[PDB]
Amino acid sequence: YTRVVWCAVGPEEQKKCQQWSQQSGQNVTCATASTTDDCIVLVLKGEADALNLDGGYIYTAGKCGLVPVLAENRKSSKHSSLDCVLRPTEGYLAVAVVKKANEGLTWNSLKDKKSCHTAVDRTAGWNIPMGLIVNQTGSCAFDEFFSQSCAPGADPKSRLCALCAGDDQGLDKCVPNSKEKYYGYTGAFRCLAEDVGDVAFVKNDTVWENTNGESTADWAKNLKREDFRLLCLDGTRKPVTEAQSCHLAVAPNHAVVSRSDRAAHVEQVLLHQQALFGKNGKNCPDKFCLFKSETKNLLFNDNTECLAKLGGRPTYEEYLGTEYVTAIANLKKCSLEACAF
Ligand SMILES: *[C@@H]1O[C@H](CO)[C@@H](O[C@@H]2O[C@H](CO)[C@@H](O[C@@H]3O[C@H](CO)[C@@H](O[C@@H]4O[C@H](CO)[C@@H](O[C@H]5O[C@H](CO)[C@@H](O[C@H]6O[C@H](CO)[C@@H](O)[C@H](O)[C@@H]6O)[C@H](O)[C@@H]5O)[C@H](O)[C@@H]4O)[C@H](O)[C@@H]3O)[C@H](O)[C@H]2NC(C)=O)[C@H](O)[C@H]1NC(C)=O
Ligand SMILES: *[C@@H]1O[C@H](CO)[C@@H](O[C@@H]2O[C@H](CO)[C@@H](O[C@@H]3O[C@H](CO[C@@H]4O[C@H](CO)[C@@H](O)[C@H](O)[C@@H]4O)[C@@H](O[C@H]4O[C@H](CO)[C@@H](O)[C@H](O)[C@@H]4O)[C@H](O)[C@@H]3O)[C@H](O)[C@H]2NC(C)=O)[C@H](O)[C@H]1NC(C)=O
Ligand SMILES: *[C@@H]1O[C@H](CO)[C@@H](O[C@@H]2O[C@H](CO)[C@@H](O)[C@H](O)[C@H]2NC(C)=O)[C@H](O)[C@H]1NC(C)=O
Ligand SMILES: OC[C@@H](O)[C@@H](O)[C@H](O)[C@@H](O)CO
Ligand SMILES: OC[C@@H](O)[C@@H](O)[C@H](O)[C@@H](O)CO
Ligand SMILES: [Fe+3]
Ligand SMILES: [Zn+2]
Ligand SMILES: [Zn+2]
Repeated sequence: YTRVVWCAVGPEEQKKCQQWSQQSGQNVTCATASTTDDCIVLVLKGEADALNLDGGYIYTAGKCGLVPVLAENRKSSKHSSLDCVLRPTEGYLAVAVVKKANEGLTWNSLKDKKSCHTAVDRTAGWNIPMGLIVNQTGSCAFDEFFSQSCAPGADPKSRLCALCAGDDQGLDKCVPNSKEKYYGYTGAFRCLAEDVGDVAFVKNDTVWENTNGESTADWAKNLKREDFRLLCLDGTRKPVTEAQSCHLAVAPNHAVVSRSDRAAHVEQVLLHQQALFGKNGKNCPDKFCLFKSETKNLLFNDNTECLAKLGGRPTYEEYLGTEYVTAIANLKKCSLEACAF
Protein backbone atom coordinates (compact mmCIF):
# COMPACT_ATOMS: atom_id res chain seq x y z
CA TYR A 1 0.00 0.00 0.00
CA THR A 2 3.07 2.11 1.00
CA ARG A 3 2.28 5.86 0.34
CA VAL A 4 0.98 7.97 3.26
CA VAL A 5 -1.02 11.21 2.85
CA TRP A 6 -0.46 13.58 5.77
CA CYS A 7 -2.94 16.28 6.71
CA ALA A 8 -1.61 19.68 7.64
CA VAL A 9 -3.57 22.32 9.54
CA GLY A 10 -3.09 25.73 7.91
CA PRO A 11 -0.43 27.31 5.59
CA GLU A 12 2.65 27.00 7.85
CA GLU A 13 2.22 23.27 8.55
CA GLN A 14 1.54 22.80 4.82
CA LYS A 15 4.94 24.24 3.93
CA LYS A 16 6.88 22.00 6.35
CA CYS A 17 4.87 19.07 5.02
CA GLN A 18 5.79 19.91 1.42
CA GLN A 19 9.43 19.86 2.56
CA TRP A 20 9.03 16.49 4.32
CA SER A 21 7.35 15.25 1.13
CA GLN A 22 10.25 16.45 -1.09
CA GLN A 23 12.98 14.75 1.03
CA SER A 24 10.99 11.54 1.23
CA GLY A 25 10.73 11.13 -2.54
CA GLN A 26 6.92 11.14 -2.46
CA ASN A 27 6.71 8.49 0.28
CA VAL A 28 4.60 11.06 2.13
CA THR A 29 2.13 13.44 0.50
CA CYS A 30 0.18 16.44 1.87
CA ALA A 31 -3.47 17.42 2.11
CA THR A 32 -4.37 20.74 3.76
CA ALA A 33 -7.34 22.02 5.76
CA SER A 34 -8.01 25.19 7.74
CA THR A 35 -8.70 23.38 11.03
CA THR A 36 -7.99 20.20 12.97
CA ASP A 37 -11.61 19.09 12.63
CA ASP A 38 -11.54 19.40 8.82
CA CYS A 39 -8.36 17.32 8.79
CA ILE A 40 -10.25 14.60 10.73
CA VAL A 41 -13.09 14.71 8.21
CA LEU A 42 -10.50 14.30 5.41
CA VAL A 43 -9.14 11.19 7.15
CA LEU A 44 -12.60 9.63 7.50
CA LYS A 45 -13.32 10.38 3.83
CA GLY A 46 -10.13 8.60 2.86
CA GLU A 47 -8.50 11.65 1.29
CA ALA A 48 -5.71 11.79 3.91
CA ASP A 49 -4.17 8.98 5.99
CA ALA A 50 -3.03 10.43 9.32
CA LEU A 51 -2.16 13.46 11.48
CA ASN A 52 -0.77 14.05 15.02
CA LEU A 53 -3.39 15.12 17.54
CA ASP A 54 -3.61 16.51 21.06
CA GLY A 55 -5.60 14.27 23.40
CA GLY A 56 -8.61 16.60 23.15
CA TYR A 57 -9.10 15.88 19.46
CA ILE A 58 -8.26 12.20 19.83
CA TYR A 59 -11.47 12.02 21.82
CA THR A 60 -13.35 13.62 18.88
CA ALA A 61 -11.63 11.47 16.24
CA GLY A 62 -12.10 8.42 18.43
CA LYS A 63 -15.89 8.61 18.50
CA CYS A 64 -15.55 8.59 14.69
CA GLY A 65 -13.55 5.33 14.41
CA LEU A 66 -10.03 6.76 14.17
CA VAL A 67 -7.34 5.03 16.20
CA PRO A 68 -4.08 6.10 17.83
CA VAL A 69 -1.04 4.55 16.10
CA LEU A 70 2.11 5.99 17.67
CA ALA A 71 2.61 8.63 20.33
CA GLU A 72 5.07 11.46 20.87
CA ASN A 73 7.77 10.68 23.45
CA ARG A 74 9.98 13.41 24.91
CA LYS A 75 13.32 12.65 26.61
CA SER A 76 12.76 11.46 30.16
CA SER A 77 15.15 10.73 33.01
CA LYS A 78 13.52 7.48 34.19
CA HIS A 79 13.17 4.50 31.85
CA SER A 80 16.63 5.25 30.45
CA SER A 81 17.46 1.59 29.74
CA LEU A 82 14.74 1.27 27.06
CA ASP A 83 14.87 2.67 23.54
CA CYS A 84 12.66 5.64 22.77
CA VAL A 85 10.41 3.69 20.39
CA LEU A 86 9.55 0.95 22.92
CA ARG A 87 9.68 3.23 26.00
CA PRO A 88 6.34 3.97 27.76
CA THR A 89 4.90 7.50 27.37
CA GLU A 90 4.84 9.71 30.46
CA GLY A 91 2.22 12.31 29.56
CA TYR A 92 2.64 15.98 30.24
CA LEU A 93 1.65 18.45 32.94
CA ALA A 94 -1.21 20.81 32.23
CA VAL A 95 -0.45 24.03 34.18
CA ALA A 96 -1.87 27.51 34.58
CA VAL A 97 0.73 30.27 34.34
CA VAL A 98 0.76 33.96 35.38
CA LYS A 99 3.08 36.95 35.76
CA LYS A 100 4.87 37.12 39.12
CA ALA A 101 4.36 40.89 39.06
CA ASN A 102 0.62 40.17 38.91
CA GLU A 103 0.54 39.58 42.68
CA GLY A 104 -2.55 38.32 44.49
CA LEU A 105 -3.64 36.53 41.33
CA THR A 106 -4.54 32.98 42.43
CA TRP A 107 -6.75 30.09 41.25
CA ASN A 108 -9.43 31.50 43.58
CA SER A 109 -9.50 34.94 42.02
CA LEU A 110 -9.43 33.92 38.36
CA LYS A 111 -13.01 35.13 37.82
CA ASP A 112 -13.26 38.20 35.57
CA LYS A 113 -9.57 38.08 34.57
CA LYS A 114 -8.15 37.69 31.06
CA SER A 115 -7.33 34.17 29.82
CA CYS A 116 -5.10 32.70 27.12
CA HIS A 117 -5.99 29.23 25.83
CA THR A 118 -4.18 27.09 23.26
CA ALA A 119 -7.44 26.51 21.34
CA VAL A 120 -10.95 25.25 22.00
CA ASP A 121 -11.20 21.43 22.52
CA ARG A 122 -7.54 20.90 23.52
CA THR A 123 -6.44 19.22 26.79
CA ALA A 124 -4.22 21.68 28.67
CA GLY A 125 -5.60 24.78 26.98
CA TRP A 126 -9.33 24.03 27.32
CA ASN A 127 -10.74 20.72 28.65
CA ILE A 128 -8.67 20.49 31.81
CA PRO A 129 -9.14 24.07 32.99
CA MET A 130 -12.70 24.68 31.75
CA GLY A 131 -13.59 21.27 33.17
CA LEU A 132 -12.47 22.36 36.61
CA ILE A 133 -14.11 25.79 36.35
CA VAL A 134 -17.49 24.20 35.42
CA ASN A 135 -17.42 21.72 38.33
CA GLN A 136 -16.23 24.33 40.84
CA THR A 137 -18.76 26.83 39.51
CA GLY A 138 -21.74 24.52 39.07
CA SER A 139 -22.60 26.46 35.91
CA CYS A 140 -22.18 25.72 32.19
CA ALA A 141 -21.69 29.39 31.49
CA PHE A 142 -17.90 29.01 31.00
CA ASP A 143 -18.12 31.65 28.26
CA GLU A 144 -18.84 34.21 31.00
CA PHE A 145 -16.19 33.28 33.61
CA PHE A 146 -13.32 35.23 32.10
CA SER A 147 -13.97 38.83 31.03
CA GLN A 148 -12.08 38.33 27.78
CA SER A 149 -10.01 35.51 26.36
CA CYS A 150 -8.24 34.23 23.34
CA ALA A 151 -9.70 30.76 22.70
CA PRO A 152 -8.99 29.85 19.08
CA GLY A 153 -11.98 27.99 17.69
CA ALA A 154 -14.66 29.93 19.49
CA ASP A 155 -17.02 32.50 17.92
CA PRO A 156 -14.96 35.47 16.61
CA LYS A 157 -17.72 37.86 17.71
CA SER A 158 -17.65 36.51 21.26
CA ARG A 159 -15.66 37.59 24.31
CA LEU A 160 -13.83 34.25 24.07
CA CYS A 161 -12.00 35.63 20.97
CA ALA A 162 -11.53 39.25 22.11
CA LEU A 163 -7.83 38.88 22.85
CA CYS A 164 -6.85 36.96 19.68
CA ALA A 165 -4.94 38.93 17.07
CA GLY A 166 -5.16 37.01 13.79
CA ASP A 167 -2.21 37.06 11.39
CA ASP A 168 0.19 39.83 10.26
CA GLN A 169 -2.63 41.66 8.48
CA GLY A 170 -5.08 40.91 11.32
CA LEU A 171 -7.12 38.43 9.24
CA ASP A 172 -8.14 34.97 10.43
CA LYS A 173 -8.76 36.37 13.94
CA CYS A 174 -9.27 33.41 16.28
CA VAL A 175 -8.81 30.64 13.63
CA PRO A 176 -7.68 27.51 15.39
CA ASN A 177 -4.47 27.18 13.41
CA SER A 178 -1.03 28.80 13.54
CA LYS A 179 -2.08 31.77 11.40
CA GLU A 180 -3.35 33.02 14.74
CA LYS A 181 -0.63 34.87 16.67
CA TYR A 182 -2.00 33.37 19.90
CA TYR A 183 -2.69 29.73 18.85
CA GLY A 184 -1.34 26.63 20.62
CA TYR A 185 1.12 26.25 23.44
CA THR A 186 3.39 29.00 22.21
CA GLY A 187 0.58 31.32 21.11
CA ALA A 188 -1.10 31.07 24.49
CA PHE A 189 2.20 31.73 26.32
CA ARG A 190 3.01 34.74 24.11
CA CYS A 191 -0.45 35.97 24.93
CA LEU A 192 0.71 36.09 28.54
CA ALA A 193 4.29 37.19 27.93
CA GLU A 194 2.93 40.27 26.17
CA ASP A 195 0.52 40.99 29.03
CA VAL A 196 -2.44 40.65 26.69
CA GLY A 197 -3.82 38.12 29.18
CA ASP A 198 -3.64 37.54 32.93
CA VAL A 199 -3.40 33.72 32.82
CA ALA A 200 -2.25 31.09 30.33
CA PHE A 201 -3.33 27.47 30.27
CA VAL A 202 -0.45 25.55 28.69
CA LYS A 203 1.96 22.74 29.64
CA ASN A 204 5.05 22.82 31.89
CA ASP A 205 7.32 22.35 28.90
CA THR A 206 6.13 25.60 27.36
CA VAL A 207 7.44 27.90 30.11
CA TRP A 208 10.92 26.30 30.07
CA GLU A 209 11.17 26.15 26.25
CA ASN A 210 10.39 29.86 25.82
CA THR A 211 12.28 31.46 28.71
CA ASN A 212 15.96 31.98 29.67
CA GLY A 213 17.23 32.27 26.09
CA GLU A 214 15.77 28.97 24.87
CA SER A 215 13.66 30.63 22.14
CA THR A 216 15.69 33.51 20.60
CA ALA A 217 12.38 34.67 19.15
CA ASP A 218 11.88 38.42 19.47
CA TRP A 219 9.04 38.18 22.02
CA ALA A 220 10.76 35.52 24.17
CA LYS A 221 14.33 36.86 23.92
CA ASN A 222 14.10 38.43 27.36
CA LEU A 223 11.69 36.19 29.21
CA LYS A 224 12.94 34.98 32.61
CA ARG A 225 11.30 31.95 34.33
CA GLU A 226 11.76 33.79 37.61
CA ASP A 227 9.12 36.28 36.32
CA PHE A 228 6.50 33.56 36.04
CA ARG A 229 4.49 31.65 38.68
CA LEU A 230 2.34 28.52 38.49
CA LEU A 231 -1.21 28.57 39.94
CA CYS A 232 -2.15 25.48 41.99
CA LEU A 233 -5.60 24.13 42.88
CA ASP A 234 -5.02 24.79 46.61
CA GLY A 235 -4.91 28.59 46.18
CA THR A 236 -1.12 28.71 46.39
CA ARG A 237 1.49 30.10 43.94
CA LYS A 238 4.73 28.33 43.14
CA PRO A 239 7.86 28.72 40.94
CA VAL A 240 7.87 27.02 37.55
CA THR A 241 10.39 24.62 39.05
CA GLU A 242 7.69 23.10 41.22
CA ALA A 243 5.48 21.87 38.40
CA GLN A 244 5.36 18.34 39.81
CA SER A 245 3.41 19.53 42.89
CA CYS A 246 1.37 22.31 41.27
CA HIS A 247 -0.41 21.26 38.06
CA LEU A 248 -4.05 20.95 37.01
CA ALA A 249 -3.61 17.44 35.57
CA VAL A 250 -1.34 15.11 33.64
CA ALA A 251 -2.35 14.82 30.01
CA PRO A 252 -1.89 11.94 27.54
CA ASN A 253 0.80 12.68 24.95
CA HIS A 254 -0.14 13.92 21.52
CA ALA A 255 -0.57 10.89 19.26
CA VAL A 256 -0.73 10.13 15.51
CA VAL A 257 -4.17 8.91 14.42
CA SER A 258 -5.64 7.23 11.35
CA ARG A 259 -8.59 5.14 10.19
CA SER A 260 -8.34 1.63 11.67
CA ASP A 261 -8.17 -0.04 8.26
CA ARG A 262 -5.03 2.06 7.63
CA ALA A 263 -3.22 1.97 10.98
CA ALA A 264 -0.73 -0.73 10.06
CA HIS A 265 0.37 1.00 6.87
CA VAL A 266 0.64 4.36 8.58
CA GLU A 267 2.72 2.76 11.33
CA GLN A 268 5.28 1.06 9.09
CA VAL A 269 5.90 4.20 7.00
CA LEU A 270 6.16 6.45 10.06
CA LEU A 271 8.77 4.26 11.79
CA HIS A 272 10.93 4.27 8.62
CA GLN A 273 10.42 8.02 8.13
CA GLN A 274 11.75 8.68 11.64
CA ALA A 275 14.79 6.46 11.24
CA LEU A 276 15.61 8.97 8.48
CA PHE A 277 14.41 12.33 9.89
CA GLY A 278 13.99 11.83 13.64
CA LYS A 279 16.41 12.82 16.40
CA ASN A 280 19.35 10.74 15.21
CA GLY A 281 17.96 10.06 11.74
CA LYS A 282 20.18 9.38 8.73
CA ASN A 283 19.32 12.76 7.21
CA CYS A 284 18.07 15.01 10.03
CA PRO A 285 20.63 17.58 11.01
CA ASP A 286 22.02 17.61 7.42
CA LYS A 287 18.96 17.61 5.17
CA PHE A 288 15.65 17.71 7.13
CA CYS A 289 14.24 17.12 10.64
CA LEU A 290 10.62 16.02 11.23
CA PHE A 291 10.83 17.35 14.78
CA LYS A 292 12.19 20.87 14.30
CA SER A 293 10.33 24.05 13.32
CA GLU A 294 11.92 26.82 15.43
CA THR A 295 9.73 26.74 18.57
CA LYS A 296 6.63 26.58 16.36
CA ASN A 297 5.33 23.01 16.99
CA LEU A 298 4.46 22.29 13.34
CA LEU A 299 3.21 18.74 12.66
CA PHE A 300 4.80 17.48 15.88
CA ASN A 301 5.85 19.18 19.15
CA ASP A 302 9.38 20.50 18.97
CA ASN A 303 10.36 18.48 22.09
CA THR A 304 9.71 15.07 20.54
CA GLU A 305 12.49 12.55 21.00
CA CYS A 306 10.65 10.01 18.85
CA LEU A 307 7.25 8.62 18.06
CA ALA A 308 6.63 5.50 20.17
CA LYS A 309 4.76 2.20 19.67
CA LEU A 310 1.83 1.83 22.03
CA GLY A 311 1.84 -1.76 23.27
CA GLY A 312 -1.44 -3.22 24.47
CA ARG A 313 -2.92 -2.17 21.14
CA PRO A 314 -5.07 0.36 22.99
CA THR A 315 -8.37 1.81 21.87
CA TYR A 316 -8.80 5.57 22.03
CA GLU A 317 -10.55 5.35 25.41
CA GLU A 318 -7.69 3.27 26.79
CA TYR A 319 -5.10 5.58 25.28
CA LEU A 320 -6.66 8.66 26.87
CA GLY A 321 -7.67 6.66 29.98
CA THR A 322 -10.90 6.64 32.06
CA GLU A 323 -9.95 9.70 34.10
CA TYR A 324 -9.65 12.14 31.19
CA VAL A 325 -12.44 10.50 29.23
CA THR A 326 -14.94 11.27 31.94
CA ALA A 327 -13.61 14.82 32.23
CA ILE A 328 -14.34 15.50 28.54
CA ALA A 329 -17.72 13.74 28.62
CA ASN A 330 -18.85 15.76 31.66
CA LEU A 331 -17.65 19.00 30.07
CA LYS A 332 -19.39 18.13 26.80
CA LYS A 333 -22.74 17.95 28.60
CA CYS A 334 -22.69 21.76 28.81
CA SER A 335 -21.93 22.48 25.14
CA LEU A 336 -25.35 12.03 22.78
CA GLU A 337 -22.95 9.24 21.79
CA ALA A 338 -22.13 9.91 18.11
CA CYS A 339 -19.59 11.09 15.53
CA ALA A 340 -19.64 14.92 15.47
CA PHE A 341 -19.73 14.82 11.68
C1 LIG B 1 9.07 20.73 32.79
O1 LIG B 1 9.55 20.85 31.46
C2 LIG B 1 10.94 20.97 31.29
C3 LIG B 1 11.18 21.05 29.79
O2 LIG B 1 10.50 19.98 29.17
C4 LIG B 1 11.67 19.75 31.82
O3 LIG B 1 13.05 20.04 31.90
C5 LIG B 1 13.82 19.22 31.01
O4 LIG B 1 14.02 17.96 31.61
C6 LIG B 1 14.79 17.07 30.83
C7 LIG B 1 14.70 15.66 31.42
O5 LIG B 1 13.56 15.59 32.25
C8 LIG B 1 16.22 17.61 30.77
O6 LIG B 1 17.02 16.74 29.99
C9 LIG B 1 18.33 16.47 30.52
O7 LIG B 1 19.29 17.34 29.93
C10 LIG B 1 20.60 16.81 30.01
C11 LIG B 1 21.66 17.92 29.85
O8 LIG B 1 21.08 19.21 29.84
C12 LIG B 1 20.76 15.66 29.00
O9 LIG B 1 22.03 15.04 29.08
C13 LIG B 1 22.14 13.89 29.94
O10 LIG B 1 21.30 12.78 29.65
C14 LIG B 1 21.64 11.59 30.33
C15 LIG B 1 20.92 10.37 29.72
O11 LIG B 1 19.52 10.40 29.86
C16 LIG B 1 21.50 11.78 31.86
O12 LIG B 1 22.00 10.70 32.62
C17 LIG B 1 21.05 9.88 33.33
O13 LIG B 1 21.70 8.81 34.03
C18 LIG B 1 22.19 9.08 35.33
C19 LIG B 1 22.86 7.81 35.89
O14 LIG B 1 24.18 8.02 36.35
C20 LIG B 1 21.07 9.54 36.27
O15 LIG B 1 21.50 10.64 37.05
C21 LIG B 1 21.50 10.41 38.47
O16 LIG B 1 20.72 11.32 39.24
C22 LIG B 1 19.39 10.92 39.52
C23 LIG B 1 18.59 12.08 40.12
O17 LIG B 1 18.89 12.27 41.49
C24 LIG B 1 19.43 9.66 40.37
O18 LIG B 1 18.15 9.32 40.85
C25 LIG B 1 19.97 8.54 39.48
O19 LIG B 1 20.06 7.32 40.20
C26 LIG B 1 21.29 8.92 38.78
O20 LIG B 1 22.43 8.43 39.47
C27 LIG B 1 19.77 9.89 35.53
O21 LIG B 1 18.97 8.76 35.26
C28 LIG B 1 20.06 10.64 34.23
O22 LIG B 1 18.83 10.84 33.55
C29 LIG B 1 22.41 12.93 32.28
O23 LIG B 1 22.22 13.21 33.65
C30 LIG B 1 22.22 14.20 31.45
O24 LIG B 1 21.10 14.91 31.93
C31 LIG B 1 19.62 14.66 29.16
O25 LIG B 1 18.92 14.54 27.94
C32 LIG B 1 18.66 14.99 30.31
O26 LIG B 1 17.46 14.27 30.08
C33 LIG B 1 16.20 18.98 30.09
O27 LIG B 1 17.51 19.52 30.16
C34 LIG B 1 15.14 19.93 30.68
N1 LIG B 1 14.88 21.03 29.77
C35 LIG B 1 15.31 22.30 29.94
C36 LIG B 1 15.08 23.24 28.79
O28 LIG B 1 15.86 22.73 30.95
C37 LIG B 1 11.17 19.39 33.22
O29 LIG B 1 11.64 18.09 33.48
C38 LIG B 1 9.65 19.43 33.36
N2 LIG B 1 9.28 19.32 34.75
C39 LIG B 1 8.50 18.33 35.16
C40 LIG B 1 8.00 18.40 36.58
O30 LIG B 1 8.19 17.39 34.43
C1 LIG C 1 -16.25 17.24 37.09
O1 LIG C 1 -17.26 16.65 37.88
C2 LIG C 1 -17.55 15.28 37.66
C3 LIG C 1 -18.58 14.83 38.69
O2 LIG C 1 -17.91 14.26 39.79
C4 LIG C 1 -16.28 14.44 37.76
O3 LIG C 1 -16.64 13.13 37.36
C5 LIG C 1 -16.33 12.04 38.26
O4 LIG C 1 -14.98 11.64 38.25
C6 LIG C 1 -14.66 10.64 39.19
C7 LIG C 1 -13.17 10.37 39.05
O5 LIG C 1 -12.89 10.09 37.69
C8 LIG C 1 -15.41 9.34 38.93
O6 LIG C 1 -15.34 8.56 40.10
C9 LIG C 1 -15.46 7.14 39.94
O7 LIG C 1 -14.44 6.44 40.63
C10 LIG C 1 -14.74 5.09 40.90
C11 LIG C 1 -13.60 4.53 41.75
O8 LIG C 1 -12.38 4.62 41.04
C12 LIG C 1 -11.73 3.33 41.14
O9 LIG C 1 -10.44 3.36 41.74
C13 LIG C 1 -9.95 2.05 41.97
C14 LIG C 1 -8.73 2.07 42.89
O10 LIG C 1 -8.88 1.14 43.94
C15 LIG C 1 -9.69 1.38 40.61
O11 LIG C 1 -9.14 0.09 40.80
C16 LIG C 1 -10.99 1.29 39.81
O12 LIG C 1 -10.75 0.84 38.50
C17 LIG C 1 -11.74 2.63 39.78
O13 LIG C 1 -11.25 3.49 38.77
C18 LIG C 1 -14.98 4.29 39.61
O14 LIG C 1 -15.43 2.97 39.90
C19 LIG C 1 -16.86 2.80 40.02
O15 LIG C 1 -17.47 1.82 39.19
C20 LIG C 1 -17.82 0.55 39.73
C21 LIG C 1 -18.63 -0.24 38.69
O16 LIG C 1 -18.16 -1.57 38.58
C22 LIG C 1 -18.61 0.67 41.03
O17 LIG C 1 -18.94 -0.59 41.57
C23 LIG C 1 -17.77 1.43 42.04
O18 LIG C 1 -18.54 1.58 43.21
C24 LIG C 1 -17.33 2.80 41.49
O19 LIG C 1 -18.36 3.76 41.66
C25 LIG C 1 -15.95 5.04 38.69
O20 LIG C 1 -16.00 4.43 37.41
C26 LIG C 1 -15.56 6.51 38.54
O21 LIG C 1 -14.31 6.56 37.89
C27 LIG C 1 -16.88 9.56 38.57
O22 LIG C 1 -17.24 8.46 37.78
C28 LIG C 1 -17.19 10.85 37.82
N1 LIG C 1 -18.59 11.19 37.96
C29 LIG C 1 -19.44 11.02 36.95
C30 LIG C 1 -20.66 11.91 36.85
O23 LIG C 1 -19.25 10.16 36.09
C31 LIG C 1 -15.25 15.00 36.78
O24 LIG C 1 -14.08 14.23 36.78
C32 LIG C 1 -14.94 16.45 37.07
N2 LIG C 1 -14.06 16.98 36.04
C33 LIG C 1 -12.78 17.29 36.29
C34 LIG C 1 -11.92 17.81 35.18
O25 LIG C 1 -12.30 17.15 37.42
C1 LIG D 1 10.34 5.26 0.09
O1 LIG D 1 9.75 4.04 0.50
C2 LIG D 1 10.41 2.86 0.10
C3 LIG D 1 9.61 1.70 0.67
O2 LIG D 1 10.20 1.28 1.89
C4 LIG D 1 11.87 2.81 0.58
O3 LIG D 1 12.56 1.78 -0.10
C5 LIG D 1 13.15 0.80 0.78
O4 LIG D 1 14.15 1.35 1.64
C6 LIG D 1 14.73 0.43 2.55
C7 LIG D 1 15.61 1.16 3.55
O5 LIG D 1 15.34 2.54 3.48
C8 LIG D 1 15.46 -0.64 1.74
O6 LIG D 1 16.22 -1.50 2.56
C9 LIG D 1 14.39 -1.42 0.97
O7 LIG D 1 14.91 -2.50 0.23
C10 LIG D 1 13.66 -0.46 0.04
N1 LIG D 1 12.69 -1.27 -0.69
C11 LIG D 1 11.36 -1.31 -0.56
C12 LIG D 1 10.80 -1.76 0.76
O8 LIG D 1 10.63 -0.99 -1.50
C13 LIG D 1 12.59 4.15 0.38
O9 LIG D 1 13.74 4.20 1.21
C14 LIG D 1 11.72 5.35 0.75
N2 LIG D 1 12.39 6.60 0.43
C15 LIG D 1 12.59 7.53 1.36
C16 LIG D 1 13.52 8.66 1.03
O10 LIG D 1 12.03 7.53 2.46
O1 LIG E 1 -0.41 8.42 26.97
C1 LIG E 1 -1.13 7.32 27.49
C2 LIG E 1 -0.17 6.16 27.78
O2 LIG E 1 0.22 5.53 26.58
C3 LIG E 1 -0.68 5.13 28.79
O3 LIG E 1 -0.77 3.87 28.16
C4 LIG E 1 0.29 5.03 29.97
O4 LIG E 1 1.62 4.95 29.49
C5 LIG E 1 0.00 3.83 30.89
O5 LIG E 1 -1.33 3.90 31.37
C6 LIG E 1 0.93 3.77 32.10
O6 LIG E 1 2.23 4.21 31.77
O1 LIG F 1 -2.84 7.50 30.14
C1 LIG F 1 -3.12 6.51 31.10
C2 LIG F 1 -3.85 5.30 30.49
O2 LIG F 1 -4.80 5.75 29.54
C3 LIG F 1 -4.41 4.31 31.52
O3 LIG F 1 -5.28 4.88 32.49
C4 LIG F 1 -5.07 3.11 30.81
O4 LIG F 1 -6.40 3.38 30.42
C5 LIG F 1 -5.16 1.86 31.69
O5 LIG F 1 -4.00 1.78 32.51
C6 LIG F 1 -5.30 0.62 30.81
O6 LIG F 1 -6.64 0.18 30.71
FE1 LIG G 1 -1.83 19.12 24.13
ZN1 LIG H 1 -0.99 15.11 39.73
ZN1 LIG I 1 -7.48 -2.89 25.27
